[PDB]
Amino acid sequence: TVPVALVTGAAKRLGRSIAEGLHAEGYAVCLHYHRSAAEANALSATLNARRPNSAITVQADLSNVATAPAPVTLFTRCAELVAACYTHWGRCDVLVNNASSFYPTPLLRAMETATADLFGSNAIAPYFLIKAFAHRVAGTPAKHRGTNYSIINMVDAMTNQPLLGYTIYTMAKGALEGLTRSAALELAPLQIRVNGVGPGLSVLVGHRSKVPLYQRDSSAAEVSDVVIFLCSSKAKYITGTCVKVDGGYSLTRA
Amino acid sequence: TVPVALVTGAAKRLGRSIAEGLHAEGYAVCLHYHRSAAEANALSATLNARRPNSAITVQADLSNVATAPSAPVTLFTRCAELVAACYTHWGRCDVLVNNASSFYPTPLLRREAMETATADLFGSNAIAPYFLIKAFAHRVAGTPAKHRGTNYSIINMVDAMTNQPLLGYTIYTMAKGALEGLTRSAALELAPLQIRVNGVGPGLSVLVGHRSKVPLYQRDSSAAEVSDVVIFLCSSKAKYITGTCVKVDGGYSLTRA
Amino acid sequence: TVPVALVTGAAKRLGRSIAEGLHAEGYAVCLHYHRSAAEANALSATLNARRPNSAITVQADLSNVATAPAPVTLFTRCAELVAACYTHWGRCDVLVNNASSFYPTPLLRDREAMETATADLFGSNAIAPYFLIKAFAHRVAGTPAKHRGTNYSIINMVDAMTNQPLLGYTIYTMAKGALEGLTRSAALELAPLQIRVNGVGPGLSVLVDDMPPAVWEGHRSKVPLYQRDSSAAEVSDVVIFLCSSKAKYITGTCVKVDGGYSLTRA
Amino acid sequence: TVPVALVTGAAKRLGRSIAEGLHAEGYAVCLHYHRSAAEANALSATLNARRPNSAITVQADLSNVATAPAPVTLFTRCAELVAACYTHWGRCDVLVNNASSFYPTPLLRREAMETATADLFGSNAIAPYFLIKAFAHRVAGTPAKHRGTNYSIINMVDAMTNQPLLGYTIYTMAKGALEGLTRSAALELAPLQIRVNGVGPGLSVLVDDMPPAVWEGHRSKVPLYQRDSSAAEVSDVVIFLCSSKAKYITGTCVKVDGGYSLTRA
Ligand SMILES: NC(=O)C1=CN([C@@H]2O[C@H](COP(=O)(O)OP(=O)(O)OC[C@H]3O[C@@H](n4cnc5c(N)ncnc54)[C@H](OP(=O)(O)O)[C@@H]3O)[C@@H](O)[C@H]2O)C=CC1
Ligand SMILES: NC(=O)C1=CN([C@@H]2O[C@H](COP(=O)(O)OP(=O)(O)OC[C@H]3O[C@@H](n4cnc5c(N)ncnc54)[C@H](OP(=O)(O)O)[C@@H]3O)[C@@H](O)[C@H]2O)C=CC1
Ligand SMILES: NC(=O)C1=CN([C@@H]2O[C@H](COP(=O)(O)OP(=O)(O)OC[C@H]3O[C@@H](n4cnc5c(N)ncnc54)[C@H](OP(=O)(O)O)[C@@H]3O)[C@@H](O)[C@H]2O)C=CC1
Ligand SMILES: NC(=O)C1=CN([C@@H]2O[C@H](COP(=O)(O)OP(=O)(O)OC[C@H]3O[C@@H](n4cnc5c(N)ncnc54)[C@H](OP(=O)(O)O)[C@@H]3O)[C@@H](O)[C@H]2O)C=CC1
Ligand SMILES: O=C1C[C@H](c2ccc(O)c(O)c2)Oc2ccc(O)cc21
Ligand SMILES: O=C1C[C@H](c2ccc(O)c(O)c2)Oc2ccc(O)cc21
Ligand SMILES: O=C1C[C@H](c2ccc(O)c(O)c2)Oc2ccc(O)cc21
Ligand SMILES: O=C1C[C@H](c2ccc(O)c(O)c2)Oc2ccc(O)cc21
Repeated sequence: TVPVALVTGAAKRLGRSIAEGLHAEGYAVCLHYHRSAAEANALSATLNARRPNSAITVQADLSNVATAPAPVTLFTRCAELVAACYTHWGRCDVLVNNASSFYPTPLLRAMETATADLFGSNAIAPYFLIKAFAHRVAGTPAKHRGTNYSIINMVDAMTNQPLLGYTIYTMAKGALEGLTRSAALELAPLQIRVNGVGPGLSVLVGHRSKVPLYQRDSSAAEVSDVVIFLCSSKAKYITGTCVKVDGGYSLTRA
Repeated sequence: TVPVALVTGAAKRLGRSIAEGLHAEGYAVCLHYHRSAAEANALSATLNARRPNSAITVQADLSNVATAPSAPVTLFTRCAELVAACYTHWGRCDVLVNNASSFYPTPLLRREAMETATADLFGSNAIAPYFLIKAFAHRVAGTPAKHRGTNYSIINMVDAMTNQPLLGYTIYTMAKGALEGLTRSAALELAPLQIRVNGVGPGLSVLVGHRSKVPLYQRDSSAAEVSDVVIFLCSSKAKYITGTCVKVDGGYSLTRA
Repeated sequence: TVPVALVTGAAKRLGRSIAEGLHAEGYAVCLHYHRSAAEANALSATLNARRPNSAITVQADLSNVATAPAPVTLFTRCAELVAACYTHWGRCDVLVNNASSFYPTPLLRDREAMETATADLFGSNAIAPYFLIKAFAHRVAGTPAKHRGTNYSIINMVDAMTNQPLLGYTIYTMAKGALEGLTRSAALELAPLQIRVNGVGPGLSVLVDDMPPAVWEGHRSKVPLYQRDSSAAEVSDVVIFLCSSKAKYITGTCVKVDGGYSLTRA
Repeated sequence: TVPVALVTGAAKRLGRSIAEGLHAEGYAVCLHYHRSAAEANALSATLNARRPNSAITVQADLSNVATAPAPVTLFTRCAELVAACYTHWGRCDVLVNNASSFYPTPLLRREAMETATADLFGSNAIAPYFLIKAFAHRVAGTPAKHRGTNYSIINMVDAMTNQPLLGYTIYTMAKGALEGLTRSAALELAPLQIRVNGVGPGLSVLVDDMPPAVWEGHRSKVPLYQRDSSAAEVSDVVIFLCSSKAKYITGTCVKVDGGYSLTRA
């Protein structure tokens, strides 16, 4: 029988690679997107042409704001993301919190949008998603649960060496790290594993020559393959961990 | 000549110990409070009686919500206003201690309650500290270099034990994680203005069971056992220290179940 | 043509499981052992049965002491372990530093004990891996570039729980700390040769039941995920993954395999 | 009556400043040295002039080798360093493991080999272990009514060893070991109220023997102050962790690095 993965920010780049890698392992994939509707749908078309009934796409803004229909809260929109898996395939085995906004929030020379957007997508939405994922599992009768529940948070290998001017983003990745550890401890009784993967420089649009390994940013596969392994039954003893995929970049000093 | 400290959640417990310790070094202290008006004002009375015009108190809800006034007033404005209060009253703000921290369960395993918890926990512990630091920094940057103080220090109160999370406290644990990130990012970016940014993480302090589990002394800390560390990190002897965290937990993070 | 793995302490438990997992991927394996000669030979028969000439065994004390021949240093014993791979199969692609001694060295209450403990605990957990990495790297550097393999990888078996020290095990915990510094230092310095160096740190894995059963049950019950120790495979599969081409951007890291044990507090 | 501090590598640089700082708080100081006899002796002269019988000097090689006789072990040499405090003043309250060897051991290219491992691992990790063990033994053997009331051990570790200096593998491993000792000793020695902490400099009193451009180069990399630290900028932190105000702190490391560890290449 066929497991289901929910992948946020799945339309392009690492999220796409993650969805493709999970698809190749036999997963049906729910492809979340925000603005990249055409890329999400083209992705879904490729994958459904490969195996019918193996991809859907769902839209949501994961910023921490109310949207239009009572206003719709982020919590609700997160619970509905997970509900789309259960509605279409009756299960949700893997969650990958990949979607992320990333832009400067300088301390030294509006703010309310940056805060909602950078914290929502990077931290608050992952928490609501993990909470909805777990409620669904706890509400499944023990005999009917899957046997390999796995949540991956995409964190950042370099946030201990902060990028100058990216405070809110760096704070939100730090919160997402605390989510990995607290969610791994609390959800262990349900056998839901929760882990982090931290890219260094991946698929850049010249820090890249500073990467000790190969002196380049990584490909998308070089990160997504790690995510796929941590979701595999071979990784069943791994929880509350964080795997850097950074080519040694976090080893460098100015 | 007299430096000024702003201490959030200053009315009781570690915040009061911190404001007392800074006061003892000669600081004037702005005592921020939320609901503890009576406790804050009693503290300010004591300090003012000891040294006239050495304490004020200022009220603010550091939850990430709008509050009642034109338009409603955002967290950002209330945070700027706290820093402004020190500049208004005393012409300076040398030290900021981000101590205010709302703490209660947010279980993942079983909502008006969760919008509230998110705003309150993610606010007091992480978002308000960010806007406070930004307002602190704006001020210094806007002060002519010749008139700047010589010892700017920001202290974030974090948690020695959040790498070993307390079961059921996810949002609070996330918010302390964000606050650790703020310490390292602000330390790097504010270094050109010589503004130092460090963390102090208590383990168990002034508990109101696990106390027996602390390797050193088998008890929680007193308030001064934490606040003395804060005061050291704000002293000129600590001027090469930035971007770092000091645990004050009597070895509790060393323990495994 | 067939890649080669050296696995120290490979006779039993996790080192055996590592050697088997690498053999299953198609590596030829040099199984190092110290006193478990019968177990190493047994395992070597099994692998050589699945696939002829794909396992050998080599004996070495990896304690930081000179042995009987002029006297033989630890360094020389480590260079010879790596040489054995090259002599027999013309290459060494993978090194797994797994061999480890582990016993109490209390700070609080014969100096023979104290002496030999330091040499044995540091040698096997830290100094031999240093020399082994040095020898592995000198060989790769000494290979004409055209003839180099395309996936060199060193795994160092660390401990997920050494930041929460086991009471009474100071020297062991210090040695594991040196071994984490070796991972980071060797990763940085060997990056130009495309040699990845990563850590795997098992928490409670194949716990020997050699005390009252309440103590074995009590230990296991503390692990958040499954309330048990791991199987050997649950660790060795991570080792295998990190040596595979799909891990080729991963270096200088440490993967904990601990069921969330390091998330706990007393 | 007067508390006693044992400082290793006390003769120059940070160890000298730690010794002076502790002395300035009223400590008697046992000044350990290996080659810098003239410096150690001058320091003891200064401290003894300031306060009679407040300093002594003791010489020991802290490399993990046996020395000139039956050979003397690094273990015995460390117990005797502790015993000198007890023989002269009857106590030892503070131990600062400051002595340190630091030089390349490249992975990529005879008695230079074996001597490097012994010297780098000895000074930075194994001698700190035997010193802590001796220090602990002496406290456990003291009747509780005669115990000091503020025992503190400080290990000098390195803020930057997680971003390893290229070519310095043995050194970086030795400091990793010493961080392990901080955490395991703090756990084990907590029942005797002996606190065990680390202080990690980044770039402190950077030595002058390179071209000025290269010296200014290194310094300019530190976010805070674009300079290396003074010796007192590190030693003040050491002294604060030894003070009774720090009595709830154990098993922790304090970085004194001007934010150098927050950088990336
Ligand atoms: N690539 C790199 O070098 C690094 C990546 N990372 C982390 O790895 C993960 C993936 O990286 P990468 O593939 O580069 O990610 P991208 O920066 O390409 O962003 C991923 C997706 O996030 C979605 N997203 C952004 N904001 C929101 C929002 N408010 N609501 C909903 N979705 C949103 C976007 O979806 P849409 O396009 O549909 O609008 C976007 O495609 C991220 O979590 C990132 O933080 C960390 C360090 C370095
Ligand atoms: N005590 C301990 O053992 C531990 C403490 N810590 C940290 O140390 C610091 C001090 O601890 P402790 O003294 O026990 O702190 P408290 O738990 O007593 O909290 C301090 C003050 O924070 C203020 N506060 C709470 N919510 C808000 C809000 N929404 N807006 C404004 N202010 C608010 C309250 O002010 P008022 O009373 O005026 O409403 C409260 O008095 C905190 O940052 C805490 O997280 C970390 C781990 C353990
Ligand atoms: N199992 C666990 O719970 C944990 C394991 N680890 C680490 O994982 C690795 C594997 O664990 P595990 O399988 O339990 O290991 P073991 O304790 O079973 O020991 C591994 C092997 O190391 C070899 N060894 C010991 N001392 C020496 C020496 N002086 N010279 C050469 N070889 C030596 C022994 O070989 P021989 O039998 O041939 O003498 C032994 O079989 C080790 O590095 C360990 O420290 C870390 C934390 C927990
Ligand atoms: N300065 C810096 O920027 C940094 C310093 N540190 C750490 O801080 C501490 C103090 O630093 P610093 O003042 O620079 O230290 P030094 O490099 O100046 O060394 C201090 C003393 O160690 C002694 N020593 C060296 N080898 C041996 C040995 N085999 N046995 C006995 N003693 C020995 C020497 O004593 P003698 O002269 O008497 O021979 C030397 O003066 C050290 O632990 C260092 O590792 C860490 C990172 C950066
Ligand atoms: O593509 C990037 C590079 C960008 C980056 C660029 C340069 C760096 O040195 C560095 O650490 C990170 O990091 C990201 C963080 C979030 C995200 O969604 C995308 C990226
Ligand atoms: O008083 C406490 C104890 C409480 C606590 C209690 C028990 C623990 O094991 C632990 O880690 C933490 O932590 C706090 C966190 C924030 C705060 O504002 C107050 C406290
Ligand atoms: O087999 C074990 C379990 C043992 C162990 C692991 C975790 C514990 O809490 C504990 O009490 C004991 O740790 C080891 C360390 C090194 C080693 O080579 C083997 C082991
Ligand atoms: O003097 C130094 C500076 C030196 C140093 C520190 C930071 C650097 O970037 C660098 O290149 C060199 O580190 C040391 C380590 C041990 C020691 O005993 C002394 C020193």
